[PDB]
Amino acid sequence: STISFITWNIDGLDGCNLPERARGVCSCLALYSPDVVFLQEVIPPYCAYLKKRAASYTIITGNEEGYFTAILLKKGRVKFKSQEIIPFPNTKMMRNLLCVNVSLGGNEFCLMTSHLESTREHSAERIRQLKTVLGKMQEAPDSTTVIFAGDTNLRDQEVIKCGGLPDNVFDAWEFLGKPKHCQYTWDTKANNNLRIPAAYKHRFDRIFFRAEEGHLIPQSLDLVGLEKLDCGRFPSDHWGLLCTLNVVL
Amino acid sequence: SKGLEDSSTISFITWNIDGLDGCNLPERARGVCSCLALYSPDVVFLQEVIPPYCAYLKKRAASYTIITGNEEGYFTAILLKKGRVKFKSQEIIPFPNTKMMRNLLCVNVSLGGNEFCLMTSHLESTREHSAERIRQLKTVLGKMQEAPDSTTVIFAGDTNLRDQEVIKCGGLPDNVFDAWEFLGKPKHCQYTWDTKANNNLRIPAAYKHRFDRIFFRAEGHLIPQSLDLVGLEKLDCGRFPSDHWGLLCTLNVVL
DNA sequence: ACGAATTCG
DNA sequence: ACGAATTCG
Ligand SMILES: [Mg+2]
Ligand SMILES: [Mg+2]
Ligand SMILES: [Mg+2]
Repeated sequence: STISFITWNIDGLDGCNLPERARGVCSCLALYSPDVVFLQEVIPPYCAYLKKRAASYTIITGNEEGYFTAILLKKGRVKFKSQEIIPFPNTKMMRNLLCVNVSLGGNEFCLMTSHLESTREHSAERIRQLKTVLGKMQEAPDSTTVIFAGDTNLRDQEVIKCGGLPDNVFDAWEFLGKPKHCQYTWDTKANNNLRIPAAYKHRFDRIFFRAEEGHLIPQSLDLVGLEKLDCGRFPSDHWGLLCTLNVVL
Repeated sequence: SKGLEDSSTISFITWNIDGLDGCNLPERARGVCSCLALYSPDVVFLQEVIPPYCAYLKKRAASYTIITGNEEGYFTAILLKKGRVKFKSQEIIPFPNTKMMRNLLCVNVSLGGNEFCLMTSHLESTREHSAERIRQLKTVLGKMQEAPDSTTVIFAGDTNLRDQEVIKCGGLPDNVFDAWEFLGKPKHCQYTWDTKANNNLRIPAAYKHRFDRIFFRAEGHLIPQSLDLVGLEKLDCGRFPSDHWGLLCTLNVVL
Protein backbone atom coordinates (compact mmCIF):
# COMPACT_ATOMS: atom_id res chain seq x y z
CA SER A 1 0.00 0.00 0.00
CA THR A 2 1.12 3.58 -0.58
CA ILE A 3 1.83 6.07 2.21
CA SER A 4 2.77 9.72 2.13
CA PHE A 5 4.36 12.18 4.51
CA ILE A 6 5.52 15.78 4.54
CA THR A 7 8.47 17.12 6.51
CA TRP A 8 8.67 20.90 6.83
CA ASN A 9 10.45 23.49 8.94
CA ILE A 10 7.63 26.04 9.07
CA ASP A 11 9.63 28.95 10.59
CA GLY A 12 7.45 29.65 13.61
CA LEU A 13 10.26 31.91 14.85
CA ASP A 14 9.33 34.41 12.11
CA GLY A 15 6.53 36.40 13.71
CA CYS A 16 5.78 38.36 10.54
CA ASN A 17 2.60 37.21 8.77
CA LEU A 18 2.63 34.14 10.99
CA PRO A 19 -1.16 33.58 11.15
CA GLU A 20 -1.46 33.79 7.36
CA ARG A 21 1.61 31.58 6.86
CA ALA A 22 0.26 28.93 9.25
CA ARG A 23 -3.01 28.89 7.31
CA GLY A 24 -0.87 28.59 4.17
CA VAL A 25 0.98 25.57 5.55
CA CYS A 26 -2.30 23.86 6.38
CA SER A 27 -3.79 24.61 2.96
CA CYS A 28 -0.82 22.71 1.52
CA LEU A 29 -1.41 19.87 3.99
CA ALA A 30 -5.09 19.75 2.97
CA LEU A 31 -4.12 19.41 -0.69
CA TYR A 32 -1.93 16.34 -0.15
CA SER A 33 -3.67 14.78 2.92
CA PRO A 34 -0.48 13.03 4.07
CA ASP A 35 -0.51 10.11 6.49
CA VAL A 36 2.23 11.74 8.60
CA VAL A 37 3.53 15.29 8.95
CA PHE A 38 6.91 16.08 10.53
CA LEU A 39 7.23 19.73 11.57
CA GLN A 40 10.06 21.84 12.94
CA GLU A 41 10.06 25.31 14.54
CA VAL A 42 6.55 24.98 15.94
CA ILE A 43 5.78 27.49 18.72
CA PRO A 44 3.00 27.19 21.35
CA PRO A 45 0.32 29.29 19.58
CA TYR A 46 1.10 27.50 16.32
CA CYS A 47 0.67 24.17 18.09
CA ALA A 48 -2.64 25.38 19.53
CA TYR A 49 -3.76 26.30 16.00
CA LEU A 50 -2.77 22.86 14.71
CA LYS A 51 -4.69 21.10 17.49
CA LYS A 52 -7.87 22.68 16.09
CA ARG A 53 -7.11 22.84 12.35
CA ALA A 54 -5.55 19.34 12.29
CA ALA A 55 -7.91 17.76 14.82
CA SER A 56 -8.12 14.81 12.40
CA TYR A 57 -4.47 14.05 13.29
CA THR A 58 -2.93 12.88 16.54
CA ILE A 59 -0.36 15.54 17.47
CA ILE A 60 2.86 14.62 19.30
CA THR A 61 5.22 17.43 20.34
CA GLY A 62 8.91 17.67 21.19
CA ASN A 63 8.47 20.32 23.89
CA GLU A 64 5.87 22.66 25.34
CA GLU A 65 7.77 25.99 25.39
CA GLY A 66 10.11 27.88 23.09
CA TYR A 67 10.16 26.27 19.68
CA PHE A 68 10.02 22.57 18.99
CA THR A 69 9.19 19.73 16.63
CA ALA A 70 5.92 17.89 16.13
CA ILE A 71 4.69 14.72 14.46
CA LEU A 72 1.10 14.58 13.18
CA LEU A 73 -0.49 11.15 12.61
CA LYS A 74 -3.62 10.79 10.48
CA LYS A 75 -6.38 9.20 12.56
CA GLY A 76 -7.81 6.07 10.97
CA ARG A 77 -4.63 5.46 8.95
CA VAL A 78 -1.97 5.54 11.68
CA LYS A 79 -2.27 3.81 15.05
CA PHE A 80 -0.29 5.65 17.73
CA LYS A 81 1.48 3.27 20.16
CA SER A 82 4.05 5.43 22.02
CA GLN A 83 6.29 8.48 21.90
CA GLU A 84 9.93 8.78 22.94
CA ILE A 85 12.02 11.92 23.38
CA ILE A 86 15.81 11.62 23.43
CA PRO A 87 17.85 14.64 24.59
CA PHE A 88 20.81 16.23 22.90
CA PRO A 89 22.76 16.99 26.10
CA ASN A 90 25.02 19.65 24.54
CA THR A 91 22.49 21.56 22.43
CA LYS A 92 22.47 25.33 22.82
CA MET A 93 19.16 25.59 20.93
CA MET A 94 16.85 23.20 22.84
CA ARG A 95 17.08 20.60 20.07
CA ASN A 96 16.17 16.94 20.65
CA LEU A 97 15.07 13.74 18.93
CA LEU A 98 11.36 12.95 18.83
CA CYS A 99 10.24 9.41 18.00
CA VAL A 100 6.82 7.80 17.68
CA ASN A 101 6.06 4.11 17.42
CA VAL A 102 3.05 3.45 15.19
CA SER A 103 1.27 0.95 12.96
CA LEU A 104 0.80 2.11 9.37
CA GLY A 105 0.09 0.14 6.20
CA GLY A 106 0.05 -3.11 8.18
CA ASN A 107 3.61 -2.71 9.46
CA GLU A 108 5.28 -1.34 12.56
CA PHE A 109 7.19 1.93 12.16
CA CYS A 110 9.46 4.10 14.25
CA LEU A 111 9.02 7.63 12.88
CA MET A 112 11.60 10.21 13.98
CA THR A 113 12.20 13.93 13.55
CA SER A 114 14.67 16.53 14.73
CA HIS A 115 15.84 20.06 14.01
CA LEU A 116 19.59 19.60 14.24
CA GLU A 117 21.76 22.41 15.60
CA SER A 118 21.75 25.36 13.19
CA THR A 119 24.46 27.42 11.40
CA ARG A 120 27.98 26.78 10.14
CA GLU A 121 29.50 27.72 13.52
CA HIS A 122 27.84 24.74 15.25
CA SER A 123 28.99 22.02 12.83
CA ALA A 124 30.65 19.94 15.56
CA GLU A 125 27.51 19.74 17.71
CA ARG A 126 25.38 19.07 14.62
CA ILE A 127 27.60 16.08 13.78
CA ARG A 128 27.28 14.73 17.33
CA GLN A 129 23.51 14.99 17.03
CA LEU A 130 23.53 13.21 13.67
CA LYS A 131 25.45 10.36 15.32
CA THR A 132 22.75 10.19 18.01
CA VAL A 133 20.06 10.00 15.33
CA LEU A 134 21.87 7.28 13.39
CA GLY A 135 22.51 5.28 16.55
CA LYS A 136 18.83 5.40 17.49
CA MET A 137 17.87 4.24 13.99
CA GLN A 138 19.82 1.03 14.62
CA GLU A 139 17.98 0.16 17.84
CA ALA A 140 14.60 -0.88 16.43
CA PRO A 141 13.89 -4.55 15.65
CA ASP A 142 14.72 -5.54 12.09
CA SER A 143 11.01 -6.05 11.32
CA THR A 144 10.26 -2.42 12.30
CA THR A 145 10.66 0.16 9.56
CA VAL A 146 12.50 3.31 10.68
CA ILE A 147 11.99 6.68 8.98
CA PHE A 148 13.75 9.87 10.02
CA ALA A 149 12.56 13.07 8.34
CA GLY A 150 13.59 16.50 9.54
CA ASP A 151 15.70 19.63 9.23
CA THR A 152 19.28 18.40 9.55
CA ASN A 153 21.07 21.65 8.63
CA LEU A 154 23.65 19.31 7.09
CA ARG A 155 26.40 19.99 4.60
CA ASP A 156 27.54 16.98 2.57
CA GLN A 157 31.04 17.19 4.06
CA GLU A 158 29.59 16.83 7.57
CA VAL A 159 28.03 13.48 6.66
CA ILE A 160 31.45 12.35 5.41
CA LYS A 161 33.05 13.49 8.67
CA CYS A 162 30.40 11.42 10.46
CA GLY A 163 31.56 8.32 8.57
CA GLY A 164 28.82 8.44 5.95
CA LEU A 165 25.43 6.84 6.27
CA PRO A 166 25.64 3.25 7.56
CA ASP A 167 25.27 0.44 5.03
CA ASN A 168 21.66 -0.18 6.13
CA VAL A 169 20.51 3.48 6.23
CA PHE A 170 19.44 5.23 3.03
CA ASP A 171 18.71 8.83 2.07
CA ALA A 172 15.45 8.94 0.10
CA TRP A 173 16.66 11.69 -2.27
CA GLU A 174 19.80 9.68 -3.05
CA PHE A 175 17.72 6.49 -3.43
CA LEU A 176 15.55 8.19 -6.07
CA GLY A 177 18.60 9.16 -8.14
CA LYS A 178 19.36 12.64 -6.77
CA PRO A 179 16.59 14.40 -8.74
CA LYS A 180 17.44 18.04 -9.40
CA HIS A 181 13.90 19.41 -9.07
CA CYS A 182 13.72 18.76 -5.30
CA GLN A 183 17.40 18.92 -4.37
CA TYR A 184 17.52 22.24 -2.50
CA THR A 185 15.09 22.76 0.37
CA TRP A 186 16.42 26.16 1.51
CA ASP A 187 17.13 28.61 -1.30
CA THR A 188 17.52 32.37 -0.80
CA LYS A 189 17.37 33.10 -4.53
CA ALA A 190 13.92 31.51 -4.90
CA ASN A 191 12.65 32.29 -1.38
CA ASN A 192 12.57 35.89 -0.06
CA ASN A 193 11.25 35.27 3.45
CA LEU A 194 14.54 36.01 5.26
CA ARG A 195 15.30 39.02 3.01
CA ILE A 196 18.86 37.75 2.55
CA PRO A 197 20.25 39.85 -0.38
CA ALA A 198 22.40 37.03 -1.77
CA ALA A 199 21.94 33.56 -3.29
CA TYR A 200 22.65 30.48 -1.15
CA LYS A 201 21.00 27.07 -1.36
CA HIS A 202 21.25 23.91 0.72
CA ARG A 203 19.69 20.48 1.10
CA PHE A 204 19.04 20.97 4.80
CA ASP A 205 15.85 18.90 4.97
CA ARG A 206 16.55 15.17 4.58
CA ILE A 207 14.88 11.77 4.87
CA PHE A 208 16.71 8.67 6.12
CA PHE A 209 15.25 5.19 6.34
CA ARG A 210 16.12 1.71 7.56
CA ALA A 211 14.02 -1.22 6.34
CA GLU A 212 14.40 -4.89 5.55
CA GLU A 213 15.32 -5.26 1.88
CA GLY A 214 12.42 -4.27 -0.37
CA HIS A 215 9.99 -3.56 2.47
CA LEU A 216 10.11 0.23 2.04
CA ILE A 217 10.49 1.66 -1.45
CA PRO A 218 10.46 5.44 -2.05
CA GLN A 219 8.28 6.27 -5.04
CA SER A 220 8.23 10.07 -5.24
CA LEU A 221 9.76 13.16 -3.70
CA ASP A 222 8.55 16.71 -4.37
CA LEU A 223 8.95 20.18 -2.91
CA VAL A 224 5.85 21.83 -1.43
CA GLY A 225 5.12 25.33 -0.17
CA LEU A 226 6.33 26.91 -3.42
CA GLU A 227 3.52 29.47 -3.85
CA LYS A 228 3.47 32.97 -2.45
CA LEU A 229 0.61 33.85 -0.13
CA ASP A 230 -1.54 36.99 -0.28
CA CYS A 231 1.11 38.89 1.71
CA GLY A 232 3.70 38.17 -0.99
CA ARG A 233 5.79 35.82 1.15
CA PHE A 234 5.99 32.05 1.38
CA PRO A 235 4.69 29.82 4.20
CA SER A 236 8.29 29.35 5.35
CA ASP A 237 11.90 30.11 4.48
CA HIS A 238 12.17 26.35 3.83
CA TRP A 239 10.42 24.33 1.21
CA GLY A 240 8.65 21.26 2.51
CA LEU A 241 9.30 17.72 1.24
CA LEU A 242 6.44 15.45 0.19
CA CYS A 243 7.44 11.79 -0.03
CA THR A 244 5.42 8.75 -1.06
CA LEU A 245 6.62 5.22 -0.41
CA ASN A 246 5.38 1.69 -0.88
CA VAL A 247 5.21 -0.36 2.30
CA VAL A 248 5.62 -4.00 1.29
CA LEU A 249 4.79 -6.71 3.81
CA SER B 1 79.28 44.34 23.97
CA LYS B 2 79.37 41.36 21.58
CA GLY B 3 82.85 39.91 22.05
CA LEU B 4 84.79 36.97 20.66
CA GLU B 5 83.03 34.36 22.81
CA ASP B 6 79.59 35.31 21.43
CA SER B 7 80.72 35.47 17.78
CA SER B 8 78.85 32.20 17.10
CA THR B 9 75.51 33.57 18.32
CA ILE B 10 72.65 35.41 16.65
CA SER B 11 70.30 37.24 19.00
CA PHE B 12 67.02 38.76 17.96
CA ILE B 13 63.70 40.13 19.13
CA THR B 14 60.37 39.66 17.34
CA TRP B 15 57.53 41.95 18.36
CA ASN B 16 54.17 43.13 17.05
CA ILE B 17 54.38 46.67 18.39
CA ASP B 18 50.75 47.69 17.67
CA GLY B 19 51.36 50.76 15.52
CA LEU B 20 47.64 50.69 14.70
CA ASP B 21 47.04 52.02 18.23
CA GLY B 22 47.89 55.69 17.88
CA CYS B 23 47.31 56.41 21.55
CA ASN B 24 50.58 57.07 23.42
CA LEU B 25 52.49 55.80 20.38
CA PRO B 26 55.67 57.94 20.74
CA GLU B 27 56.09 56.94 24.39
CA ARG B 28 55.41 53.28 23.55
CA ALA B 29 57.99 53.43 20.74
CA ARG B 30 60.49 54.79 23.26
CA GLY B 31 59.66 51.79 25.44
CA VAL B 32 60.39 49.39 22.58
CA CYS B 33 63.65 51.20 21.85
CA SER B 34 64.65 51.01 25.54
CA CYS B 35 64.31 47.24 25.28
CA LEU B 36 66.45 47.16 22.13
CA ALA B 37 69.09 49.24 23.92
CA LEU B 38 69.13 46.87 26.91
CA TYR B 39 69.66 43.64 24.93
CA SER B 40 71.37 45.01 21.77
CA PRO B 41 69.99 42.24 19.50
CA ASP B 42 71.63 41.62 16.13
CA VAL B 43 68.23 41.63 14.40
CA VAL B 44 64.73 42.90 15.23
CA PHE B 45 61.59 41.60 13.51
CA LEU B 46 58.66 44.02 13.87
CA GLN B 47 54.99 43.89 12.89
CA GLU B 48 52.35 46.68 12.70
CA VAL B 49 54.94 49.35 11.95
CA ILE B 50 53.55 52.59 10.47
CA PRO B 51 55.49 55.42 8.78
CA PRO B 52 55.66 57.64 11.90
CA TYR B 53 57.04 54.68 13.86
CA CYS B 54 59.93 54.43 11.41
CA ALA B 55 60.90 57.99 12.35
CA TYR B 56 60.78 57.06 16.05
CA LEU B 57 63.09 54.10 15.33
CA LYS B 58 65.48 56.30 13.36
CA LYS B 59 65.70 58.63 16.38
CA ARG B 60 65.88 56.11 19.25
CA ALA B 61 67.29 53.00 17.53
CA ALA B 62 69.69 54.75 15.16
CA SER B 63 72.21 51.88 15.16
CA TYR B 64 69.73 49.72 13.19
CA THR B 65 69.18 49.72 9.44
CA ILE B 66 65.43 49.51 8.72
CA ILE B 67 64.02 47.31 5.93
CA THR B 68 60.25 47.59 5.54
CA GLY B 69 57.53 45.41 4.05
CA ASN B 70 55.57 48.31 2.55
CA GLU B 71 55.58 52.11 2.35
CA GLU B 72 52.06 53.08 3.51
CA GLY B 73 49.45 51.75 5.89
CA TYR B 74 50.89 49.26 8.35
CA PHE B 75 53.62 46.77 7.60
CA THR B 76 56.45 44.64 8.90
CA ALA B 77 60.09 45.61 9.26
CA ILE B 78 63.44 43.92 9.83
CA LEU B 79 66.09 45.93 11.69
CA LEU B 80 69.79 45.08 11.25
CA LYS B 81 72.48 46.13 13.72
CA LYS B 82 75.01 48.28 11.89
CA GLY B 83 78.53 46.88 12.03
CA ARG B 84 77.36 43.33 12.80
CA VAL B 85 75.03 42.45 9.93
CA LYS B 86 75.91 42.84 6.25
CA PHE B 87 72.79 43.51 4.17
CA LYS B 88 72.76 41.59 0.87
CA SER B 89 69.20 41.87 -0.48
CA GLN B 90 65.50 42.31 0.34
CA GLU B 91 62.75 40.04 -1.05
CA ILE B 92 59.00 40.59 -0.70
CA ILE B 93 56.58 37.76 -1.49
CA PRO B 94 52.90 38.72 -1.85
CA PHE B 95 49.93 37.00 -0.25
CA PRO B 96 47.56 37.42 -3.22
CA ASN B 97 44.37 36.80 -1.22
CA THR B 98 45.10 38.88 1.89
CA LYS B 99 42.42 41.34 2.95
CA MET B 100 44.81 43.03 5.40
CA MET B 101 47.82 43.95 3.17
CA ARG B 102 49.89 41.11 4.66
CA ASN B 103 52.98 39.71 2.93
CA LEU B 104 56.28 37.90 3.51
CA LEU B 105 59.45 39.96 3.98
CA CYS B 106 62.83 38.25 3.54
CA VAL B 107 66.20 39.92 4.14
CA ASN B 108 69.35 38.10 3.05
CA VAL B 109 72.37 38.94 5.19
CA SER B 110 75.77 37.79 6.38
CA LEU B 111 76.35 37.73 10.13
CA GLY B 112 79.14 36.16 12.14
CA GLY B 113 80.55 34.55 9.01
CA ASN B 114 77.31 32.82 7.96
CA GLU B 115 74.64 33.53 5.34
CA PHE B 116 71.07 33.93 6.60
CA CYS B 117 67.62 34.40 5.14
CA LEU B 118 65.70 36.33 7.82
CA MET B 119 61.93 36.28 7.32
CA THR B 120 58.95 37.93 8.98
CA SER B 121 55.23 38.20 8.43
CA HIS B 122 52.05 39.26 10.19
CA LEU B 123 49.66 36.49 9.16
CA GLU B 124 45.97 37.21 8.60
CA SER B 125 44.28 38.10 11.90
CA THR B 126 41.26 36.73 13.84
CA ARG B 127 39.60 33.32 14.14
CA GLU B 128 37.29 34.14 11.21
CA HIS B 129 40.23 34.31 8.76
CA SER B 130 41.68 30.89 9.69
CA ALA B 131 41.54 29.55 6.12
CA GLU B 132 43.58 32.41 4.65
CA ARG B 133 46.00 32.32 7.60
CA ILE B 134 46.67 28.62 6.94
CA ARG B 135 47.26 29.36 3.24
CA GLN B 136 49.76 32.06 4.20
CA LEU B 137 51.54 29.71 6.62
CA LYS B 138 51.95 27.23 3.76
CA THR B 139 53.51 30.01 1.67
CA VAL B 140 55.94 30.81 4.49
CA LEU B 141 56.94 27.19 5.02
CA GLY B 142 57.40 26.64 1.29
CA LYS B 143 59.72 29.63 1.08
CA MET B 144 61.74 28.34 4.04
CA GLN B 145 62.20 25.03 2.24
CA GLU B 146 63.14 26.71 -1.08
CA ALA B 147 66.15 28.63 0.25
CA PRO B 148 69.60 27.38 -0.82
CA ASP B 149 70.79 24.51 1.33
CA SER B 150 73.83 26.50 2.50
CA THR B 151 71.75 29.40 3.85
CA THR B 152 70.36 29.42 7.39
CA VAL B 153 66.66 30.33 7.44
CA ILE B 154 64.97 31.97 10.42
CA PHE B 155 61.33 33.08 10.45
CA ALA B 156 60.10 35.17 13.36
CA GLY B 157 56.78 36.92 13.35
CA ASP B 158 53.17 37.27 14.41
CA THR B 159 51.50 34.13 13.07
CA ASN B 160 48.08 34.52 14.75
CA LEU B 161 48.11 30.71 14.91
CA ARG B 162 46.04 28.38 17.02
CA ASP B 163 47.62 24.98 17.63
CA GLN B 164 44.74 23.22 15.87
CA GLU B 165 45.50 25.24 12.73
CA VAL B 166 49.06 23.97 12.49
CA ILE B 167 47.63 20.44 12.72
CA LYS B 168 45.20 21.23 9.88
CA CYS B 169 48.30 22.28 7.94
CA GLY B 170 49.82 18.84 8.55
CA GLY B 171 52.38 20.05 11.09
CA LEU B 172 55.73 21.71 10.53
CA PRO B 173 57.85 20.03 7.81
CA ASP B 174 60.55 17.61 8.90
CA ASN B 175 63.48 20.06 8.74
CA VAL B 176 61.61 23.06 10.22
CA PHE B 177 61.48 23.55 13.98
CA ASP B 178 59.68 25.89 16.36
CA ALA B 179 62.15 27.43 18.83
CA TRP B 180 59.72 27.28 21.77
CA GLU B 181 59.02 23.60 21.06
CA PHE B 182 62.74 22.88 20.66
CA LEU B 183 63.43 24.33 24.12
CA GLY B 184 60.82 22.02 25.67
CA LYS B 185 57.73 24.27 25.68
CA PRO B 186 58.80 26.43 28.65
CA LYS B 187 55.83 27.91 30.52
CA HIS B 188 57.41 31.31 31.19
CA CYS B 189 57.25 32.46 27.55
CA GLN B 190 54.38 30.34 26.22
CA TYR B 191 51.77 33.08 25.79
CA THR B 192 52.70 36.21 23.82
CA TRP B 193 49.23 37.83 23.82
CA ASP B 194 47.34 37.80 27.12
CA THR B 195 44.38 40.05 27.93
CA LYS B 196 44.44 39.19 31.64
CA ALA B 197 48.01 40.47 32.02
CA ASN B 198 47.88 43.15 29.28
CA ASN B 199 45.11 45.76 29.16
CA ASN B 200 46.20 47.81 26.14
CA LEU B 201 43.15 46.73 24.11
CA ARG B 202 40.82 47.15 27.12
CA ILE B 203 39.25 43.73 26.49
CA PRO B 204 37.23 42.94 29.68
CA ALA B 205 37.96 39.22 29.49
CA ALA B 206 40.86 36.80 29.95
CA TYR B 207 42.19 35.13 26.78
CA LYS B 208 45.76 34.15 25.97
CA HIS B 209 47.51 32.81 22.87
CA ARG B 210 50.93 31.92 21.48
CA PHE B 211 50.53 34.09 18.39
CA ASP B 212 54.19 35.11 18.03
CA ARG B 213 56.42 32.25 16.88
CA ILE B 214 59.94 31.48 15.65
CA PHE B 215 60.62 28.83 12.99
CA PHE B 216 64.05 27.79 11.77
CA ARG B 217 65.37 25.41 9.14
CA ALA B 218 68.31 23.31 10.32
CA GLU B 219 71.26 19.07 11.15
CA GLY B 220 72.47 20.40 14.48
CA HIS B 221 73.70 23.49 12.65
CA LEU B 222 71.28 25.87 14.44
CA ILE B 223 70.70 25.40 18.18
CA PRO B 224 68.33 27.65 20.16
CA GLN B 225 69.92 28.69 23.44
CA SER B 226 67.21 30.75 25.15
CA LEU B 227 63.77 32.25 24.71
CA ASP B 228 62.31 34.97 26.96
CA LEU B 229 59.51 37.53 26.89
CA VAL B 230 60.11 41.27 26.77
CA GLY B 231 57.85 44.29 27.09
CA LEU B 232 56.11 43.33 30.34
CA GLU B 233 56.75 46.67 32.13
CA LYS B 234 54.09 49.37 32.18
CA LEU B 235 55.32 52.72 30.88
CA ASP B 236 54.77 56.18 32.38
CA CYS B 237 51.32 56.39 30.76
CA GLY B 238 50.20 53.23 32.57
CA ARG B 239 50.11 51.07 29.44
CA PHE B 240 52.48 48.56 27.85
CA PRO B 241 54.56 49.11 24.70
CA SER B 242 52.12 46.86 22.85
CA ASP B 243 49.17 44.51 23.29
CA HIS B 244 51.70 41.75 22.51
CA TRP B 245 54.74 40.69 24.45
CA GLY B 246 57.95 40.49 22.46
CA LEU B 247 60.22 37.45 22.20
CA LEU B 248 63.97 37.57 22.83
CA CYS B 249 65.82 34.59 21.35
CA THR B 250 69.45 33.55 21.07
CA LEU B 251 70.63 30.82 18.70
CA ASN B 252 74.05 29.28 18.19
CA VAL B 253 75.37 28.52 14.71
CA VAL B 254 77.35 25.29 14.98
CA LEU B 255 79.83 23.47 12.71
C1' DA C 1 19.23 30.91 8.91
C1' DC C 2 23.87 32.88 4.27
C1' DG C 3 28.66 35.38 5.03
C1' DA C 4 30.60 39.66 6.50
C1' DA C 5 30.76 43.44 9.58
C1' DT C 6 30.15 45.49 13.88
C1' DT C 7 29.20 46.02 18.94
C1' DC C 8 29.56 44.52 23.68
C1' DG C 9 31.53 42.65 27.64
C1' DA D 1 42.79 41.57 18.25
C1' DC D 2 39.15 37.50 22.55
C1' DG D 3 34.17 35.27 21.94
C1' DA D 4 29.37 36.17 22.07
C1' DA D 5 25.74 38.61 20.48
C1' DT D 6 23.72 41.54 17.20
C1' DT D 7 23.23 43.77 12.89
C1' DC D 8 24.20 44.56 7.90
C1' DG D 9 24.10 43.30 3.02
MG1 LIG E 1 14.83 28.51 10.74
MG1 LIG F 1 8.09 4.66 -9.39
MG1 LIG G 1 47.33 43.89 16.46
